[PDB]
Amino acid sequence: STGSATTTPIDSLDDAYITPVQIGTPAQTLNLDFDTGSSDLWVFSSETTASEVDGQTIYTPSKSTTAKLLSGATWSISYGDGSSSSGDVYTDTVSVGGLTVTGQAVESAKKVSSSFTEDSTIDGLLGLAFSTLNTVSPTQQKTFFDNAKASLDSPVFTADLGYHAPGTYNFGFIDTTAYTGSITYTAVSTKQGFWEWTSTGYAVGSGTFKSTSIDGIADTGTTLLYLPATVVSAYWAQVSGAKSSSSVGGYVFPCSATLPSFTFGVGSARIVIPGDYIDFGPISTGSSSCFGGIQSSAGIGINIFGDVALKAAFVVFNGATTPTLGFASK
Ligand SMILES: NCc1ccc(C(F)(F)F)cc1
Ligand SMILES: NCc1ccc(C(F)(F)F)cc1
Repeated sequence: STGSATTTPIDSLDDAYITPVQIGTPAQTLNLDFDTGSSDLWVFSSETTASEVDGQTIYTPSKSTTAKLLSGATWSISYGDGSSSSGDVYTDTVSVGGLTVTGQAVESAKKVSSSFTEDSTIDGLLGLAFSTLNTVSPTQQKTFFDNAKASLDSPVFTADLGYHAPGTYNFGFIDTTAYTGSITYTAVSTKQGFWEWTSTGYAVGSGTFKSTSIDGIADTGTTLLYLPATVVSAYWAQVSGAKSSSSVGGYVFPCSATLPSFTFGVGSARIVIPGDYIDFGPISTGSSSCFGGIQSSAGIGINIFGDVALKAAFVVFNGATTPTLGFASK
């Protein structure tokens, strides 16, 4: 079987992408943030503290004839940005673009951090990293992808995120009309539970390509591109007036500047991020200082190929027994 669903940016800056997901019987449709950097499927629900819900669509397990409470199970997650949520666990039927999994663990939020409350357009997250990172206790639960794997035509899913435009998540098949040229596959390490791979280098604008190994993770759940300080300094040095601002929390640049492209290596192939993808607009309304889409990973501890990088490519997440990542231009 296969599944295909349209994913849509939540705002004008592509800060995140939401994808409709059907949960329960009869279907309750929630718009979830597909996150290859985490492994929990959690949703706003009728159990969430009322003061922490502000416009989100909630999952109501008592109205689903297929929902079953997972006795004694709890979950608690903390994301790298400081966000967090926690609650109890149900099992229920979950469908993505025609692809149905029965008995999927649906984690019901009882408490969410402020960053989720203020994001009225995200009803929850659908984790697509490896199941070893799932936070359900005392019995760890499997991801949607892991549960669907055996029934998929091919054990893959693909991410085709749009620039200021809708895109597609496909499960079980590779749309050969969605990309140009060939797909270049590269090795994945699962030792940390992430889709972790090694980029072969980078170039700034039309500059020389620098061959250097950059270990990082492919994370649809992170907005920006987080790279080592040496790389990020080399990029912003080519932008007149750009500087690192401690008060803002990263590199900013004059909004009137034109940004150079950024190239990263995948084996012998090259993925080019257009300069416009790196512009994330004024730091505050009316400001002439703009926030950069490439930032340092020094404070994070890991390099993150977030949406800024992934939306420049067609990305294959190959969940075979030896997993690999595929990148193609589009
Ligand atoms: N998108 C989920 C996520 C959040 C944080 C991290 C970090 F920062 F710990 F690497 C990775 C993945
Ligand atoms: N990396 C996972 C993640 C995704 C979205 C959010 C936000 F923006 F909704 F708070 C936080 C953390």
